[PDB]
Formats: sequence, C-alpha cells, structure tokens
Amino acid sequence: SPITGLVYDQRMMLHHNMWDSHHPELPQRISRIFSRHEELRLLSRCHRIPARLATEEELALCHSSKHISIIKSSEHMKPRDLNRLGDEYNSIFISNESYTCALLAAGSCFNSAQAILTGQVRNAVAIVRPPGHHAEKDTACGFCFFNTAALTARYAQSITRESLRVLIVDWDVHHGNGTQHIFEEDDSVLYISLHRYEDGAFFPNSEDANYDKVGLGKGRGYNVNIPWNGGKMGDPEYMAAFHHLVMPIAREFAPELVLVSAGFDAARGDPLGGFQVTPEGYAHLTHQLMSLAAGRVLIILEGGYNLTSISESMSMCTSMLLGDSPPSLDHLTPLKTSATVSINNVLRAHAPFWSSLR
Ligand SMILES: O=C(NO)c1ccc(CC(=O)N(CCO)c2ccccc2)cc1
Ligand SMILES: [K+]
Ligand SMILES: [K+]
Ligand SMILES: [Zn+2]
Repeated sequence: SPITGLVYDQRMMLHHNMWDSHHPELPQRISRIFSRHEELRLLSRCHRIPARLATEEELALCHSSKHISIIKSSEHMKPRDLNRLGDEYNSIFISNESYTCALLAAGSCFNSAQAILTGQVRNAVAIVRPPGHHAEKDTACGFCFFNTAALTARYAQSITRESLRVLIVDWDVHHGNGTQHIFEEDDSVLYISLHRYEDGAFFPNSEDANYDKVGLGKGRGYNVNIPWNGGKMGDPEYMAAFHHLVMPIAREFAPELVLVSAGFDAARGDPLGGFQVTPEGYAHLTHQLMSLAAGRVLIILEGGYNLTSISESMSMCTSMLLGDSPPSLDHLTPLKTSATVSINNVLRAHAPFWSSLR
C-alpha cells in the first residue's frame, strides 16, 4: 500500500497569542508548511486524510480529568481570565480557540495512525499545531496543551492490541518531558529524544533530560535521552547519534509503528534552537526511520519557528516518505568532542539494556 497520507486543517490556525501577534509559535507555521507542500507538488502526490476532533475519552488515555476540564473551560473565558490562566503555566498562552485546535491536532493524528495501521496508507505526515511533547498528564507547558504524540501511541494500541510496540523518536531541539514521563514505566513504548541540554540549563531546564534517566521498573531501558552540551550541533552529530544509538536500539526493539515528534527548531535559521541541522539532514533521518516497522511511520509537527526553515525541512521529510531518493549530504566533519562525550555517555548508560550496542 505504497501511499503517503497527509493531514492538515486550517482551523488549527485559530489558536493565537492575543497580546503578541508576533509570538514565535505563529498560526502561519502550519499554513506556510502546507503551501510549500503545494508548490513542490508533494501534496498532490499524497492521500489526503481528514482531520477530526479528539474526544474527551481519548484525551483521558494520557491526561487527568482535572487537566482536561481546566483547558476545556478556557473556551468560554474573557480575555483577562485567559491571561491569568495562561500565567499559571510555564510558557503558555491561551485563546478561546486553543482547546479546539488542541483537539484537532490530536484527532488529526489519530486518523493518520488509523490509516497506517489498517493499511490504507504506508506512512503519513501531520501538519498540526499547537505542539504536544512538553504537555504532561496533569499540566500544560511550553506551548503544549495535550501530548499529541503520547495520545497517538495509546490510541494506536487501543485500536490494535495493548502490547503494540510503538517507537517515539523526538528530534525537536527540546526534551519532550511530558512524553518521557507518560511512558517512563512502560516497556511497550520506546521513547528516544535528542535535545539541547547544556547541563540542565536549556528549556525545560530539568535533569530529567539527562542520559542517566533510562526508565523505571519494567520501563528500564525504554527511555533513551541523548543530551547535547557545548553549543551548536549539526548534521554530523545527528547522523552519528542515529548510527551509534537510535537505529541499533530501534532495530533491537522491533517497533510496529514509528511516531516522530518532529520539531524543526534544531534547524539552521531557528533562533530558539541555535543548531544547524539542514533540510537534507532531516531527509536522511526520515529515510533511516523508514527502514523500521515495515515502513509504518507518522511524522508529527512539534516546534520549529523559522517559517522558511520548517517549510523546507518538513517538505524534505514528506518527499522521503513518498519514496524519493535521499539528497546528497555534504562532507560530514569529525564530531565536536562534546558530541562524542554525549554519545559515549548514552552508550555506557544503555549497554546493560541493549545487547546490540557496541
Ligand atoms: O516548544 C518549544 N520549542 O519547540 C518551546 C517551548 C518553550 C519555550 C520557552 C523558552 O524557552 N524561553 C526561554 C528562551 O530563552 C522563554 C521565553 C519567553 C518567556 C518564557 C520562556 C520555547 C520553545
Ligand atoms: K527532542
Ligand atoms: K518508555
Ligand atoms: Zn522545541
């Protein structure tokens, strides 16, 4: 079924910051990504998957009733009360349409996972906002209300079987604290994150993101953090992390579905990330993941704030999903010594759990 699905809905643009029309998490992130897909004739090659609202019962797969009800209630708030509610969270703005856009983003991803798991398509891309991976069971954080990726893994298990093996690869420049916590005790969902860490000083500013956090109880080994220290990283570092860590661990895990928390704020041009991963870089990461899970890959937009960088990067990913050949990747410099230390720290930490690690 060599078809690639694409899901996008303009209604997700309604979510906005009422006090700063220029806030980085712009409604125009998704519309510019979508337009580039059109221009490059990628959209027309895809099977268009309908967006939908997630239900409250689906939200409850990962989130508490209290958290759901609080975010639901913002739908009817006056502007000053929205400001106050948003200030109760770390790095959140809320509008009357926020709840609905968050529901659309999750339901769009559920329909995509269903299309893949029932064989209607091989793989899919979801152009959605607001993002999800900083969201926790009981709280909103870092522009995220509900954890779209976490929900989707659980949704997928719910329409297949409880023990469906799901891999979540999170290449957003920030650590997905919410995703790690939701599955920390879980051995059916393998969470792998690459992220700027700087010894805990980079958002979300927690030692939860370090390499030594390997999972808990039966989930021991099923949480893989690859923290970057010492400034700018690029294609050389990310390709080396995939070669030595991500792809060997993923092959041993043998996932049946791969979800990508695909933020593009590690891209060159992005002020919030400060890294230099190129669009060709992201193409190669995507292409490697396609060798897993009989090709069952869902790419889900997280962060990424340079409108041109994210449009070109995510388009490049969809092109790989569609079966185009990978672009030339420039002379991969020897790694920064810092990156080498990071990769060796993860290798040492995970040697007890993954026999295939050399
Ligand atoms: O999802 C994200 N990036 O993909 C993301 C999540 C959270 C942030 C916040 C964040 O990182 N910062 C600090 C920037 O140096 C911040 C800025 C202004 C006000 C409050 C905090 C930035 C990005
Ligand atoms: K990440
Ligand atoms: K896990
Ligand atoms: Zn991010």
